[PDB]
Amino acid sequence: GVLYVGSKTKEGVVHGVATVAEKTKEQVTNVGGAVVTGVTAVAQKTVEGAGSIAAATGFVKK
Amino acid sequence: GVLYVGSKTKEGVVHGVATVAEKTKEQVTNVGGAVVTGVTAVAQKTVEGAGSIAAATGFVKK
Amino acid sequence: GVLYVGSKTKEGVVHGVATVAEKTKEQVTNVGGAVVTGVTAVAQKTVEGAGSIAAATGFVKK
Amino acid sequence: GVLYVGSKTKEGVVHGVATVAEKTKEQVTNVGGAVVTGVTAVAQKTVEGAGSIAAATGFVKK
Amino acid sequence: GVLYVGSKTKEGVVHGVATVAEKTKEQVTNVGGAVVTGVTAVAQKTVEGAGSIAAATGFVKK
Amino acid sequence: GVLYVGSKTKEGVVHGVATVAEKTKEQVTNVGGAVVTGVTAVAQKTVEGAGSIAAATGFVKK
Repeated sequence: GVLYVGSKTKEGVVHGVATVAEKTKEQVTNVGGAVVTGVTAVAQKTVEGAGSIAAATGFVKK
Repeated sequence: GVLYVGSKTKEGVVHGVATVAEKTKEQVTNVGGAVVTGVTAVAQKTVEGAGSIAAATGFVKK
Repeated sequence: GVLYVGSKTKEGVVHGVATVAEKTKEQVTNVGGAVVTGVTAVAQKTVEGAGSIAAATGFVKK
Repeated sequence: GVLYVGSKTKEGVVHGVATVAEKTKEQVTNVGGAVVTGVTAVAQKTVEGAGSIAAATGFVKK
Repeated sequence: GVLYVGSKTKEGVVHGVATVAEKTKEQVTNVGGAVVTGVTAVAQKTVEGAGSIAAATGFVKK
Repeated sequence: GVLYVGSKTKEGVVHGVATVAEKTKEQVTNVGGAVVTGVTAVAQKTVEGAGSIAAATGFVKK
């Protein structure tokens, strides 16, 4: 298996994750896991096996 | 298996994930997993096996 | 198996995921999984095996 | 002469003058004079006498 | 002469003059004169007499 | 002559003059004169007499 990623760019602008909140009561932000951000973003074999990547969030209010 | 990704761009702008909220009570944001963002984004074999990638979110309100 | 992705662009603008909410009570946002965003986005063999990629969301209100 | 302006508003949004141009050769913009913009805009006796308010524009191309 | 301006607002947003240009050769912008912008904009007796308010623009190209 | 301006606001946002230019050859911006910008903008007797307020702009290209 051969993976060749040849990139040739010029004046690139990248915004990976942008969250905006305003005038709320409860604000819970959960960003993570395998978030890859770049100008040449490569992600090979993120999970290889019985492993697990999770970004769960819990909210309990009685 | 050969994967060749030849990219040649100029003045590129990329916005991966953008969330906007305003005038709410409860605001829960959950971004993650295998979010790949770029100008040349490549993702090969994200899950190879019995593994799992999850971005679940729970909201319980009595 | 050979996968050749030859891209040649100029002045490209990409918006992957954009959510907007306003004047709500409960706002739950769940973005994730294998979200690939770019100018040359390639995704080969996202799930290879018995694995699973999930972006579930739960909302319980009594 | 009595001029009574009683205003009672809530969450107002006003856009006075908005010009958009794209992919032209010559772009001349001329905004002015007595341009009044607000949430409670009042304009009394703009010209009182022999005076003059002008927003002229000239374009000569041989 | 009595001019009463009673304003009572809440969460107001005002944009007076907004110009946008893109991909042109010549770009001349001329904003001025008696441009009044606010949340409670009042303009009384802008010109009182033989005076003059001008926002002229000239463009000569041979 | 009585001019009463009673303003009572809350969380106000004002943008007086906003110009945007991109990818041009010649860019001439001329903003001025009697540009009044505020949350409670009042302009009384801008020109009283034989005077003059000008915001002219000249562009000569042979």
